[PDB]
Amino acid sequence: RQNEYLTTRVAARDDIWLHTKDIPGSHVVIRSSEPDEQTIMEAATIAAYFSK
RNA sequence: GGUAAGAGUCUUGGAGGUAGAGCACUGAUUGGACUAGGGGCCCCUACCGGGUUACCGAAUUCAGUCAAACUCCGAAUGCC
Repeated sequence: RQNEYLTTRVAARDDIWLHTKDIPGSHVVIRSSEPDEQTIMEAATIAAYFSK
C-alpha cells in the first residue's frame, strides 16, 4: 500500500528504482536526478537487507 | 303604530376566483438535443493540459405531466 503510492505519486522521473532479482523485497527509490555509484551500492545494500 | 315597504318571476348592471381548464408565475417533475461543472483509464501530475466517456446532471431550450396554501383564464348557481 505504501509501495504503489510511492511508485505512482512520490518519485519523479530519472529516479533509480531498486528491487531484488526474482526474490520479494522492499522497493527502494533514490530521489535525485543522477545517482552516484556509491549511492546505488548503498541503496542496493538497503534493498538486500530489507528482503527475504 | 307606519301604512303597503316585504317576497317570487322576466329584463338590466355589478362585486366576489369555486367547478373546469392551463403553465402566464410558485413548487415537484418525465424524455431529447444541449452540455457549467464533477468519475475511471493512457501521454503525463514533481503540475498545466489533451483523448475516449454508450458515466451523472446545476444553467438554458423543444416537448409531456401535476398542485388546498400556483393562476394568463374562468362558469353554472348563489349575493347586492
